[PDB]
Amino acid sequence: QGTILLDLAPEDKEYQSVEEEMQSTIREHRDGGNAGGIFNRYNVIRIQKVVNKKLRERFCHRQKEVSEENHNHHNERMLFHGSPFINAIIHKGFDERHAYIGGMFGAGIYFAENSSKSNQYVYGIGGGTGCPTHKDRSCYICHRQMLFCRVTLGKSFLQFSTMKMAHAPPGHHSVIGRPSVNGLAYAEYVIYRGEQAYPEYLITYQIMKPE
Ligand SMILES: O=C(CCc1nc2ccccc2c(=O)[nH]1)Nc1ccc(-c2nnc(-c3ccccc3)o2)cc1
Ligand SMILES: [Zn+2]
Repeated sequence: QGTILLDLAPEDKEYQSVEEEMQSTIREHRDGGNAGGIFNRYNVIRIQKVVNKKLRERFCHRQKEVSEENHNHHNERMLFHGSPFINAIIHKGFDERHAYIGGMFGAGIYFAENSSKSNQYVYGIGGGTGCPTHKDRSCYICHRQMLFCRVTLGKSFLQFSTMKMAHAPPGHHSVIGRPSVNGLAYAEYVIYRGEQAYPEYLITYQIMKPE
């Protein structure tokens, strides 16, 4: 078999937990919404738990390698990811060959702890041309998708400034861009190996027009 998508009932704590994590990390972006659209609340249409035997094996297999190199601590973490490649990701997993080379920290796979940051990328860099059907970045109609993943960070190379890497720095397994006055408002997590992230949950949703 391949990937199985398990519907989480909205009355379930698991579903409830994901949503609150998603709804609760919304924030104002210095962009003004141009990228991800104006809203301060989402409408969750549904959340499905991605199940894939092979994807799990590679992630887990990679998980203990990082542990070997990080004092038996893989330092896992739940983070959001958004891009126009979600449907491929939940079937084939994260593949760094499709990593974003224009990234702040190099050709890696980017995650955020603020659902609103990943939302800016759902339709492409800087929001691209908005939704496929209406070509609107702030569309309140079309259904969007972002992931809430398990991310194996291992030993993270902490950095403030832009520095494009192809791979994690020696002895490290990830890069954490930290907030800087003339820099990042908020932190972003980067990995250079796809199998160090599992696309746990697939959230289908809509941003909501203000009140
Ligand atoms: O990470 C990015 C850039 C967009 C992005 N940037 C951020 C920057 C700071 C904080 C959070 C984010 C973020 O959520 N997304 N894009 C991206 C695009 C595709 C991938 C990908 N991984 N596997 C595939 C794949 C696999 C099989 C077939 C086709 C594609 O694509 C990974 C990352
Ligand atoms: Zn639309």
